[PDB]
Amino acid sequence: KIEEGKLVIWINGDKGYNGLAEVGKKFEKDTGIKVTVEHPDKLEEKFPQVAATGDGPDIIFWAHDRFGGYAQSGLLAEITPDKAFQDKLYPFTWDAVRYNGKLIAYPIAVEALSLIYNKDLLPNPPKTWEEIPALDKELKAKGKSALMFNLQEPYFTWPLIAADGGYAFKYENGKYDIKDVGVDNAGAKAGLTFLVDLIKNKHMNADTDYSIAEAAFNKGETAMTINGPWAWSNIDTSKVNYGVTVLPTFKGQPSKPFVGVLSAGINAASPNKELAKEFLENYLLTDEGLEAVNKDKPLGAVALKSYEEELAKDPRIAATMENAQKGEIMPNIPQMSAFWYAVRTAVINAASGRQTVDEALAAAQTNAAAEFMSKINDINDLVNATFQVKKFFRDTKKKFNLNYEEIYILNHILRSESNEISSKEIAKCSEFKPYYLTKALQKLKDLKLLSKKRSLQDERTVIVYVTDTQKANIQKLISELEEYIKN
Amino acid sequence: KIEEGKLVIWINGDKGYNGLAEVGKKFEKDTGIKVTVEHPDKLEEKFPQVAATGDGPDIIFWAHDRFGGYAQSGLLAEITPDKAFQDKLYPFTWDAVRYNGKLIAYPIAVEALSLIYNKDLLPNPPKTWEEIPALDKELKAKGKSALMFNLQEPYFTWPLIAADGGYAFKYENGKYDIKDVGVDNAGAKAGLTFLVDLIKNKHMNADTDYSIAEAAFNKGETAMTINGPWAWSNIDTSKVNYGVTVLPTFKGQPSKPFVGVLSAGINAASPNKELAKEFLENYLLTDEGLEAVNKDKPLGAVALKSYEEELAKDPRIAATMENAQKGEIMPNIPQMSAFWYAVRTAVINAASGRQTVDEALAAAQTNAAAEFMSKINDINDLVNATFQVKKFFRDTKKKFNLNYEEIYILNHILRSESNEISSKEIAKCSEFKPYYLTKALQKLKDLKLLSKKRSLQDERTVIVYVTDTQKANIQKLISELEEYIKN
Ligand SMILES: OC[C@H]1O[C@H](O)[C@H](O)[C@@H](O)[C@@H]1O
Ligand SMILES: OC[C@H]1O[C@H](O)[C@H](O)[C@@H](O)[C@@H]1O
Ligand SMILES: OC[C@H]1O[C@H](O)[C@H](O)[C@@H](O)[C@@H]1O
Ligand SMILES: OC[C@H]1O[C@H](O)[C@H](O)[C@@H](O)[C@@H]1O
Repeated sequence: KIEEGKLVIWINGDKGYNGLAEVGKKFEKDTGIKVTVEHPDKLEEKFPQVAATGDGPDIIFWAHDRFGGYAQSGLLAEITPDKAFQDKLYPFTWDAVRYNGKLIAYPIAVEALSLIYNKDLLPNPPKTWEEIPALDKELKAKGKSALMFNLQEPYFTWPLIAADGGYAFKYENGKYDIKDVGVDNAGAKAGLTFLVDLIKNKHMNADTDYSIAEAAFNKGETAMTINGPWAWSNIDTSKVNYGVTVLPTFKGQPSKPFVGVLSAGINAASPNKELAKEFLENYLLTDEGLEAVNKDKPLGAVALKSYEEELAKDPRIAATMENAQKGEIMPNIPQMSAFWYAVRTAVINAASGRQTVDEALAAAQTNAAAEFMSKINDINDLVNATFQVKKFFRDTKKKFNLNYEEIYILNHILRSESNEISSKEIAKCSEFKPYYLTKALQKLKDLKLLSKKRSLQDERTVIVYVTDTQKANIQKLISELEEYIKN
Repeated sequence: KIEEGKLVIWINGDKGYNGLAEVGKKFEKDTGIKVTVEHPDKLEEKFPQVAATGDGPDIIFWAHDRFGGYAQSGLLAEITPDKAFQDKLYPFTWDAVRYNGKLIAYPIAVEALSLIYNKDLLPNPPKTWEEIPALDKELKAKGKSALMFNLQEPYFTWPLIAADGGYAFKYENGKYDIKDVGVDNAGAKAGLTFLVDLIKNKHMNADTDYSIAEAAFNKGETAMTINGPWAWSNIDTSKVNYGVTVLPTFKGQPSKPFVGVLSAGINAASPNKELAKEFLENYLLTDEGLEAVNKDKPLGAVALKSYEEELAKDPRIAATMENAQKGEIMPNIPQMSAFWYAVRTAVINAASGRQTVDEALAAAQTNAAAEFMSKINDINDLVNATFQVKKFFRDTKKKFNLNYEEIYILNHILRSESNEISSKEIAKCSEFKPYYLTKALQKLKDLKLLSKKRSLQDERTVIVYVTDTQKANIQKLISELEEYIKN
């Protein structure tokens, strides 16, 4: 029940929701339809839950990295702006909101973690991470602290782990090899071990967090923090003489902050799509609209060309956009949430002292690439799960005589970047039986949708190939038999 | 990973955590083991999440109403204080922390919403709710507001809905009929409709909240608020001439504030149980310990007899304890969280204006009497689930040849209040096959743990009976084969 006739927006708490609300009112003024902004807590996780139910906001705002998995689940409506309109925005921002050839959300503003310091407490910010353990005892001297940033969310500690070779999922020919996870490499271990030690040497504690670090900096207690545009508002009225700049380099390399494109996705459930499209296209993505929000909180380097040729003047923005370039754009693929988790754990677990970086990261690597996030804790959850499963198949037995192994495959395929997979992949993943695996690939082959599958080269591992129109029919079928459980 | 050798406590933010921390230090002094208190935000919901994972605090503090569902899930350790000790506390407080014959948490202090007003702005508090819409325009006159209390959490608006016949789950022969939900009755509709209108007539707005109302009162802007002992601290330094008293009566009946027993449950996962038990029994539940915290924030009518014979002197306490009596003790049963939800929704939805009390409550009644569970949304969740299941059995095939149907039963039994169940129960619940159901009961019977099962009276709906030592072995087995799915 999304309730027609109005817009409900979900935007994160550290952002211009009051500003966006202004946009929403100008809309109501002209349109006549009301818009109400809300900043649920943890809307990124809450969205897929309530949105799977067919409820939730009409529009959800968040970094483009979550939208891949949303669109995947079917939570997001496909946006179809004409070419003229797309021209008002930077080609690379649409790219971030493009998933499997479709545009899933509107890009709003580019975000990158900048380095912010207190010029009255250090008119000269260090340009490296190694020349800091020292700068801490010098400022720890006059009763202060060198650095203080959020150590709870891996979005902040990633730049350091990334800098020297840490990476999400290897990238190459336009695709991401979700199997190739770079978080347990030398470069990754390096930056983390450093962060770990910065703590061991009482320079900063494992429990620092956004709230803590933000005050600590705005109240002069710390010489510098690590944050983005949205945080400038507070520092502004906290009227401190601060500067935004390049993230210190590690082992010589710059910090590679994952970059996020704050985008607005329209709920697939929503019954107000034409309205949301009109709000975002005609109202929000206009100079007024964007500045309206920028006033409340900094959007950073907006995606809207026109207005960005104003924000660009600002050295803060140019600083953001500089850090941006040095970092990589966040993948929008579904396996991202799994990535963020693996990392969150690893960091917290090793900064605390429960694990040695090696451990934290070896587990982290495994977790980041695991195909499944196990949702079963109690045997009651087991029973719960078993009941659900058992029910599912029995209901689809007649029509769709698709057994588990089969369903598993079609799914593994649909959630795949590649149009060609090997019996090895599908075998390593899923404790399957060579007997059923093969019988299953066959079972689907015999069906005009599994597309060709054919003897490996090396042999003993048949390659599974799926067309483009093939992968289109596997989708239409899943969406079809997915009605038997989606409720 | 709970980390042995220390205590981590989770207590709600509006309470004596600094005071509790003092207790924790006296402990560390004598013991040598450290204790760190923390007030996560929304620990009541966050606990079951992180605690299901096998992580979380060693000790969790909260109103006894949540503990039923915690113990249910298996999150809570069973506390076994000797009789002599139990004598130091009021028999009724142990009753609140007793679930299915076991003691799940230590009772700490009784809590009830009192009525607090500003004597300098009204030395005479109204004694009814009807004689208030008026008292608002008289104080709204000299630039003030009559009432201002939290309208977001249904814990505050319940007293009014309860007063005239609103009730959670009907109670009678010592049991709660979770099917009999009294929130859509006449008495319920009445009090809500009143609250609704108090807003319509611009006496108070639908968005008031703890924060807002608390300042509004402490800053003299409002003549009275609705709150409990923990809020007296702020009003104290806010040095206002306030008084704590009886909640105005509605339609003639007193306000029935759900009463909560702040209890301390020990995490079932925790590896420090003997220590937590020692902390709570030997340190926290002593006169010093309790007053240490009472200083920080008022506990209200403590459960510890000795110290309560001091607090009882205070007219505030006697006011609390008076309101308490007029209200009912909150049920500790699992269906409580579902209750709190249904109500939260209904209230907010109808106070806002989105729904007419009728609607809000009819939905609320339905919701309060529902069950909830990870239902699987995506076929990817299906695959996810199937993989988990399939794996589980294969791992327990050798050691524990317990098939699904069997596991299902032992679980249904363990999560049962009764020590006797009928083939009907286990049959209606679980689309089971009469063939397997029976074969399964048999399979377990043949095992020395399913206890007796024997021909019904009525039909051949065989009655399943489990000892007391029987239900103890079914538990030890589940905990045993439950290691195969831990994460
Ligand atoms: O906590 C990390 C998050 O911080 C802010 O919300 C950023 O806008 C968002 O892109 C990022 O994902
Ligand atoms: O640090 C973890 C977080 O980083 C960024 O905020 C991502 O946008 C978000 O998805 C993730 O949870
Ligand atoms: O908001 C409701 C809560 O208020 C206070 O924290 C009470 O101590 C607690 O018993 C209750 O659950
Ligand atoms: O209003 C809802 C809340 O009411 C009381 O405070 C309960 O103790 C708490 O568990 C519940 O969530």
